[PDB]
This record gives sequence, C-alpha cells and structure tokens, in this order.
Amino acid sequence: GSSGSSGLKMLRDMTGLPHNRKCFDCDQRGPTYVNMTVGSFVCTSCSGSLRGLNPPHRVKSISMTTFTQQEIEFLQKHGNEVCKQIWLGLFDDRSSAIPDFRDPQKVKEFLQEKYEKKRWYVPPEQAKSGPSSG
Ligand SMILES: [Zn+2]
Repeated sequence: GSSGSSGLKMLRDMTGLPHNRKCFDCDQRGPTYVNMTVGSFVCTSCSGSLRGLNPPHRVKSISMTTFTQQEIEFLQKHGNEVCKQIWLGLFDDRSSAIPDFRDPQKVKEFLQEKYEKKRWYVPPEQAKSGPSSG
C-alpha cells in the first residue's frame, strides 16, 4: 500500500490552500497554528494572543502538535475560506480598514471586536435562507 503520515497528509493540504497561505489575523504568509474553536489557521504569535481573550480560544501548533481525523475534517469543512467571510459578514473595505500586522495591541484590540464584541459576526445558519426564517 502506502505510508508516510496519518492525518498530517490532510493537514498539509489545508494550510496549503490559497485561502490559508496567510494567517487569519496578522495575515502572515506562513501559518503554524490552527484554532479548534473558530476552525481557522493562525500562527504562533496570534495563537498566544487568542488565548488572552475570554473565554480563551483553543489553538494548537501544526508541526509542534498533532491532530486526529475528527479534528482534521472539522478544520477542512471550515477553513478560513468560509470562516473568515462568516466573521467578515458586515466588514467592508469601505466601512472599515485593516490594522497593522506588527504590533500585538493593534491585532488584539481588533481581534476582540471580532470575537469579544463579535461586531461583524454573521453566521451562515441565518445568512442563507431555509425552511425556518427567524
Ligand atoms: Zn498570525
């Protein structure tokens, strides 16, 4: 048959996507972490920041830490592809702008308004139409 790495094979494919090439916050080209809560791909820098928030999200390195199928699939079915958009529902290049990716205070104060405040928080359950329009 074939052997090399279990699960990891599916991971390298996730962080490989063109919508993951960069971080979720600092948009740094080269993510080394993944949020189990949001289901996105962050880096060591952000990974640590997110925790500071409350409640503290869940982050796990990509190479420093391993993952299981139940997890991989969860991250694959999510990915920054839709995740981001779902968090940027209201966000509009015109409505607002993007901070800098050098200072933590800036990335933090912003990340909060996305999670702590959930300003541009627009889930799909409602975004799309269905048999139940609350
Ligand atoms: Zn980052």
